[PDB]
Amino acid sequence: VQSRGLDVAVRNANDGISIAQTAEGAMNETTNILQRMRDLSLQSANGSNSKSER
Amino acid sequence: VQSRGLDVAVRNANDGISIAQTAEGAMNETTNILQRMRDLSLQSANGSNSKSER
Repeated sequence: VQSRGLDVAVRNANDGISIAQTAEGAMNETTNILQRMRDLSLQSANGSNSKSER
Repeated sequence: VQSRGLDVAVRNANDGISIAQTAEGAMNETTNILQRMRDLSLQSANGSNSKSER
């Protein structure tokens, strides 16, 4: 019983890794988008840009 | 009388071991079925599973 249990337990833990790894991957794109948004924001602050550019 | 009786007694005990042996064999499948139920249950507990899976 203990062994057969550890086997299903291993699979269950593997699913744990899958859910988390899927999320980390998505949050990678999230981080990238935010960084780009930051760049555009600093570009906007420059007094040179006119209202149309902002 | 004693000898003839002991023969009948031996037959009785053999048939007694028969009833017991049959029973033990059946309860063996019981243990196997219960063990699989445990595996399925621990598999359900894993948070990854969704209502459909459970």
